[PDB]
Amino acid sequence: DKKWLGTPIEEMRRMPRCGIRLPLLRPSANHTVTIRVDLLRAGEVPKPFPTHYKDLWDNKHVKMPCSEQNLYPVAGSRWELIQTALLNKFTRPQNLKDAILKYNVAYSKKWDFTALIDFWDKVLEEAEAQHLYQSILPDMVKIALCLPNICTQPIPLLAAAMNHSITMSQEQIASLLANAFFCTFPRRNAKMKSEYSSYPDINFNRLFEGRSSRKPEKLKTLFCYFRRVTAAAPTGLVTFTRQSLEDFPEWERCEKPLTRLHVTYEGTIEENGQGMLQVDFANRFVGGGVTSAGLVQENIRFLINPELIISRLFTEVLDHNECLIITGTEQYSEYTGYAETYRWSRSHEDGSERDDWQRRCTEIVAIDALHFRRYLDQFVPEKMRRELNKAYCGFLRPGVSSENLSAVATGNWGCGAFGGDARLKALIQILAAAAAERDVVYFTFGDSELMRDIYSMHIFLTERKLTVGDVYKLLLRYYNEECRNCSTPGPDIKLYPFIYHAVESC
Repeated sequence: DKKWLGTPIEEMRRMPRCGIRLPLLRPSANHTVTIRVDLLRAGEVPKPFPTHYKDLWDNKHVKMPCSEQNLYPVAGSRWELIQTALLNKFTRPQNLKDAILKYNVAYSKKWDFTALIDFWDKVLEEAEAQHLYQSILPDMVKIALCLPNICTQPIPLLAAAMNHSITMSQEQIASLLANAFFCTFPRRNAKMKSEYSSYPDINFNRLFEGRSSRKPEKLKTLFCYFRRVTAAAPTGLVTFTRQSLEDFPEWERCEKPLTRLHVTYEGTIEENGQGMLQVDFANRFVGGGVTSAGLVQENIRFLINPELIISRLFTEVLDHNECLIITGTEQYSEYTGYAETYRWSRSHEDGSERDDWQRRCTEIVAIDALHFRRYLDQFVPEKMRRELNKAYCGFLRPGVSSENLSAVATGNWGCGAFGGDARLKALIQILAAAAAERDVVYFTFGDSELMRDIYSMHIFLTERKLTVGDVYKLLLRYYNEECRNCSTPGPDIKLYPFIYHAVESC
């Protein structure tokens, strides 16, 4: 054999059709909106609000490159220097390197551009290089330099413990990402910062370093985006929401029953999870190595939907009780392979419907698992509860009734780069989803035996009417009986065999 098991996928809930009616979009104390809501119309470019640039340069907002406070000790205006640097014609990759370093002189002997030079000179055909330097690069300069007329409203930092949303236009995101490419964001570079030390990288300089054979594929993927958004302005909106919860379940006491499961070894979250809450297997610094050498699940998703990358501008490192929810990002590329075999394949025409706020009906949640370096570490109760609460915060929507919640589209979260056990993490996600009253659609990414094993456990537990609490207590017993007093790397028997025996024996 079977390709999928459990509840047919046609029976699972999907957006927009399962959705609450959206309230009117408006700015408020916990929702920043950077466009004119009164003028938002389908197929029209949104108008920035306010009409003229307003600057804040403080510890609660993004420091914009176009700020009059963005100065260089010669005090000269760094925005003026940026403009003079980028409005030269490029015909050779050294021209672009020298331009970026004019306003980054402190890094002129630290940043490496080898991958940019190789991409331009040694990967691209002559016609492709000419298209890059005659069309794509100068169009990117012009949208970057229009920043003060496009991003007129200060952008607040989504700082630790904030429950806050920012809704901005795709056009505004494109201007900001072109600045990131040209490495213009101030105060976001020094390795010995206090300021932004708790925020991810945003400037793209690590994309230009070294000789990995995957750098040209990352660059192709990004230039597909940049070519598209500079050739024709995108018309929709994107919302970024930080969610930080205070109250978590007492898991042992939870009387909720398990919800429905569809599990399959074919397909992916991004192709087969249309209208479902899509999980991003995050680093606590959202996007992880997307701007450097990373190229597994999250990093690939951030390349093919590049509007995700701008979350790194304003999103502080996630604490154990937090997630980031992004609604409306558009898919611009397709890919083949994975990690060391990843290739850009072609431009993607996103056919997702838009909602009443002109957002693509695509909802992604970044939740970072723990990175385990010893197998048995993950069965410690404190660490199981940490994973349960993280997944719960990712899945829960306070205020929303369960019949208006789509299924979760997820898979082997924390079980590749982060070293977790997929049979344990799958059960953890099933318990968290049950506590949030959502069904689960689980992609095992080619592993047919894991598909069979998750299905078998789920239907065993469901047919015996075990609650979330009953299951969580079984996990505590596995730790006590097989892990705590263990003094070899691996326990004597595996989680699922333990569970079947414990239940069938009683």
